[PDB]
Amino acid sequence: QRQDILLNDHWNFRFSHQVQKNTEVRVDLPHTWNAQDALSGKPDYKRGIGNYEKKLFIRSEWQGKRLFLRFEGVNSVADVFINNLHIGEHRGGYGAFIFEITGKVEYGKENSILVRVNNGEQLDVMPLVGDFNFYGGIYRDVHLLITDEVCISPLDHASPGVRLTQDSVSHKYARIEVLVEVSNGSDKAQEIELGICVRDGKRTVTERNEKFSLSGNSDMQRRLVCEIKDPHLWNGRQDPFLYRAEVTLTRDGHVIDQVTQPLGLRFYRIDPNLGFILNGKHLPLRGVCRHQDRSEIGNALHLQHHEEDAALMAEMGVNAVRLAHYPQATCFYDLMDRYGIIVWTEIPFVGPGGYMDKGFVNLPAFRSNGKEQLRELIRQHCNHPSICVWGLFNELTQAGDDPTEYIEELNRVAKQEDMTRPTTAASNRPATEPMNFITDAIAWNRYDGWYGGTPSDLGKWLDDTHKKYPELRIAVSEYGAGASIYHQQDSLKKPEPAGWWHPENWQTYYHAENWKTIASRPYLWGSFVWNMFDFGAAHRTEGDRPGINDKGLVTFDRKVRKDAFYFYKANWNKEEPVLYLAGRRHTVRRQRMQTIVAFTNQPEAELFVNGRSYGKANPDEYAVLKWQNVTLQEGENEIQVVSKNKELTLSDSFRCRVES
Amino acid sequence: QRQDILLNDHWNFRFSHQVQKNTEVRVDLPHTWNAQDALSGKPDYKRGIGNYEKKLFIRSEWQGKRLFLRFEGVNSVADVFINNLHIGEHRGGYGAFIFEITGKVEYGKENSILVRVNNGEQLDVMPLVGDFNFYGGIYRDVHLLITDEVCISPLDHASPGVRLTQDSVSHKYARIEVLVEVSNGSDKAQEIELGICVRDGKRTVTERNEKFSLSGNSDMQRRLVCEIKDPHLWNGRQDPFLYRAEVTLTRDGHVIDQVTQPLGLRFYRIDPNLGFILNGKHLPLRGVCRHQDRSEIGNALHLQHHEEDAALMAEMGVNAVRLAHYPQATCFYDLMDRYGIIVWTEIPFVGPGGYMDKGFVNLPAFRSNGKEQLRELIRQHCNHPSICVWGLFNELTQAGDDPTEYIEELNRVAKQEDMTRPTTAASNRPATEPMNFITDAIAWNRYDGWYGGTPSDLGKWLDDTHKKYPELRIAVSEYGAGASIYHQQDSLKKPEPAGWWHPENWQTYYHAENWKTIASRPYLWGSFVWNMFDFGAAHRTEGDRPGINDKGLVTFDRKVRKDAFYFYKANWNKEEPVLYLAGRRHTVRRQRMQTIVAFTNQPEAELFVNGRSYGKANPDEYAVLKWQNVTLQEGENEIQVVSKNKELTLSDSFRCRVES
Ligand SMILES: [Cl-]
Ligand SMILES: [Cl-]
Repeated sequence: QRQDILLNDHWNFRFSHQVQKNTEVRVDLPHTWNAQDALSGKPDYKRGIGNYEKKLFIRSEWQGKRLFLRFEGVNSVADVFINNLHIGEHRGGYGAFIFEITGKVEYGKENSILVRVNNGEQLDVMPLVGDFNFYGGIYRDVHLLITDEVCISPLDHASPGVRLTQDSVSHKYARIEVLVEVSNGSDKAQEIELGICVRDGKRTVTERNEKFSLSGNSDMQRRLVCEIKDPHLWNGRQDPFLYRAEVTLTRDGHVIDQVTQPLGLRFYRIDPNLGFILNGKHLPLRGVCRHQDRSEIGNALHLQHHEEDAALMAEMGVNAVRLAHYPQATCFYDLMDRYGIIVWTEIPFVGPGGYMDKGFVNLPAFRSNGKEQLRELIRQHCNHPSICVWGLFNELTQAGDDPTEYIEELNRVAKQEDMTRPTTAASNRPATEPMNFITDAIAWNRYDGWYGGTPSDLGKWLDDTHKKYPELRIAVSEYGAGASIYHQQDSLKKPEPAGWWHPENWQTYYHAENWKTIASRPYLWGSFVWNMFDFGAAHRTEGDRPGINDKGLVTFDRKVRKDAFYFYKANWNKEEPVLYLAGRRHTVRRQRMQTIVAFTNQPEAELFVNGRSYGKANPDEYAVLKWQNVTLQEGENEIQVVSKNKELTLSDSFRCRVES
Repeated sequence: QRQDILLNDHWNFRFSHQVQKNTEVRVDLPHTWNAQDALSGKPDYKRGIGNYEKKLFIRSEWQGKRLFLRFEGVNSVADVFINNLHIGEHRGGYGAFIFEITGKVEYGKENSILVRVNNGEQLDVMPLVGDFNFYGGIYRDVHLLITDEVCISPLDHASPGVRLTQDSVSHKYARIEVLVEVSNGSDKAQEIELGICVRDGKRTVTERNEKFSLSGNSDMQRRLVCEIKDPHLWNGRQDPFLYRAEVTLTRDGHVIDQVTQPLGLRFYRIDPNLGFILNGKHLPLRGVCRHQDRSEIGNALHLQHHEEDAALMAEMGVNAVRLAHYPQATCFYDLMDRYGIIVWTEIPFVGPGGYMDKGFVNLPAFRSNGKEQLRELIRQHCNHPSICVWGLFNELTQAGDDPTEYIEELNRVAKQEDMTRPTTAASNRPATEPMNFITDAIAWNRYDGWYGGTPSDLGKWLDDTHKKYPELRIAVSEYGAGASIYHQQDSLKKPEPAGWWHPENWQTYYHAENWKTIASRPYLWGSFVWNMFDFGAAHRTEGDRPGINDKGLVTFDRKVRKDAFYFYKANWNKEEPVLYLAGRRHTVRRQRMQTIVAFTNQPEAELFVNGRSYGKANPDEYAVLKWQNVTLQEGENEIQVVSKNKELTLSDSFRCRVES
């Protein structure tokens, strides 16, 4: 009944700095204008105003309906015009936002949609700093909504208008409360029927409907309640079961409007000594971090790109994700729902880390806008079963303008919006700083063995902190190491992090030792690898090219899994057979005697070097096969590893050459 | 006992516009400095001088041996220095070159190689213009060669020092004339023995040997003639058999130097009416072109990039390739040797096409340099069996400085170097121009149905040219149409080539019509798709991003095969099963009525639309399955095709949305 029309095709664009006429060029949404300058490594890429114009014919039959323009993302600040009259402004690059254009168009005519987008710097719109790209543009989809004059309202913070809250969840019973925004845009009072039907496919599981009166040009909220006995729980990747919940408005029979949403029922708690308990059973959060960009296109992502990023994490055995450092797309939360991957999602309250300036500036506009951004985050995505914590900052400092007061304010805003999920944060503060003690959970970013030290520093630090504050729920927000797939060398030696040489073997070593450190500590409720993918950061000058943070387990184009990916796949994915030699891309070696390493989830593998066996071996606790003192021969070599397990015979091999 | 040592590791690099004392950064060859600016679509990318400096310890134990630095490719003009003294210059960006440093180095001590590289514009070093990128730098490997003082010389145009000329080849008998460059670098005359041993695996097919004395500080060119009764012919992709031919130098019973080269025996001819005939059988040349670049790295390619490029053509059923527009890597020629893919390779005498300026400036240095580039091509790559024609130019114009005489000179030079291979060229000249009649075979670049006109124009023009000049050997050297994989619509509609809109469905239509035209004309000895892959051309402003020529059948990162790829693969690859729905990336459609099209090499296949069967169908002569008047649903559809040929059931499917 209700209509949702994609508006991405054929816009006109120009930069306000192109001040002459006839300078517009065709673009097609999604779109950023920084996919070339920023990705090329230019730190001063284009940050300012871009102008999108669309011609949209408003049909006559649409008069008497209600028309909305929903934007799923526009970085950073957007001003919307209909036939060149301002209708609204939205400040924030990552929440969806909406405007009703029912009273603003000429029915039966072409009309003009004009979106003036600014991604230039501000001190009053988070994020203010960050180790990533602030791609400017309409980089997510744009939709025309047409509904009945009486509808389930899409206007409240661009939420769906249906909000599904879970309490009393057990293996035996669950209670769901359903908050519905209903809007009467007619001049007449209406007697409507409101109904909720929760379904398993096409089988009704529960159902309640309600008749009530609503005056003209008025909206009110309705909160229905229903129950499910012996509910089918959403249980992570073991069984990511999903009800669909349909809320309908009815009038004289026949549906007049409909909204459907996912319902995944789960209970869980974060235990200071046991970690994360999902539906009564402990669950390691084997996590990675993910940014929303890609090679060549920046953050103008299409559906298939989200799907592919999800598939690669699923393949590696990921069961948790931190979506850094901002609200991300509905269809990615969808995929995490459907795969059973637990989600940490946060507002863009990002501090400087090792860089300059601040993530917090004590401006009324900044503080206020931040609260609206956190309110957008929760109201737009709270229905997703995969979301399990709400994150409030990444790497703020207490020096200069101190955000501790404001963070406490944000924490309270989160609880007003959602009591059912803990808050968390990603800190790089000494443990004594108050801001580590506000959120329900806390976590630190740690690079022991990359930005200085050795991996053993990590377990000591975490052990000490867990001892001094026994009630903290500690996790590793970030840990990782740079790696170019074209940087190879025989020996493990710690590269300079800020230089043009990130040899792949050190990333491998780093994650091996670090996962060992994490896996020995059950008090950590999760760990999150920085990062799943290389991602654009235009100011970086390191690795094999500028403009890239190269700590991904997979390359920026999603083409090449680095060695470390297969290390995590050996450990985390016990379903697909894995047998993978490390260092296949080290193809020109200077030593004759080497240490060979493979990763497997098989019980046993045997190494062969020019057909000459070097023995069977079993992986250690963390899936690592290792043969020291393997003599290669001058010139060409072939290195093959083989494993048999009943009918399952696996093989991996590569070639290489030794010079001197 | 000969030594070959890669020098790609850790060079110091700085531009000469960086004037200050410590501005050097680390690079690792292969290297270009235009990986970021040119591929970003900046038309004025850095064209000028950069400087590479390498410190090399010259072993004490190397005195008494000879030492060579061989560069496989430095774009454009190189100046090599040892210990900051000048030792030579090379003008040309695409041919190997070598410099002996035996007498320039201080033995037992650390020595410094400096390479000053210039890709700034010149009017006297082809190529002067071109629809592609002039990536500066040492973008190919650098080798230090260490040989006995008496050696098989690597000095003559950086050749291998062994030329295998096939002077008479048949199914019964083959004569091969071997020319070996020998050099006595010592100051005493020397009695050496020369050996050539032609092997099939470990088996000696023929051997030939001779003794002589050579004087000190002296070179001479030895010729040995070999026969092979009933030779095993390199027969393209049906049987790309390769003999190994190893050349040894011997002194007092011991081998002191060796160079091994590939030998594939074949005979062929180009018939004006019959096309290309390989070892007696007519072979249609199913061909594509290929530039030597790739996303993110530019032309600084590694071996795996070459290998993947070649696997992609092989998968598609390519059997011929035009390497445009310049001499390419030995590594890649070796792949075509092994795959059986016939190779057209050309010097970079490239004209302006639809752009400005000139391929040819009548300067004496331009002319002599061109002759040296053509000698480098033939002498370096002559041994590769896959190479079958030599190209002399691409889209020169007779207006202004007329190159026609100079082309006659070039043709003469080619024949001085190789009487076993015909010469060809790629013209955009009306057939009446004399420059179409110099080379033995000719070919035109035609874009009928992209740069104006319809595809059927192509056959009309071909047939007419064929009829007027019945002794010309005509091929189609380019034909193509751009496509973005992100640009989709419902109707076939000719886009504007220079505009920001290249819908994928036109390229599909274009190649299906032009293959039909080409496939019907046996007088075309070959046809070459422009292009196998999207490639860098900074000046370009079309498709979905600037700086890209998007006529590739496969995208610039080699991740996504466009629809047309599968059209060729269904026609050309008959060994792997193909069942491929066209249009899968057109996910949002505006019209419920559709024509569903699929490519297959299977006998028949059944279309299902939302489980509803639209009956079985058969491919056409060009492997196209088509179902007319297919009726889709509003909202989500699913489209699936199935083929069974027991024992083989194949399936392909995709999801789109209809939204009027
Ligand atoms: Cl801060
Ligand atoms: Cl010219």
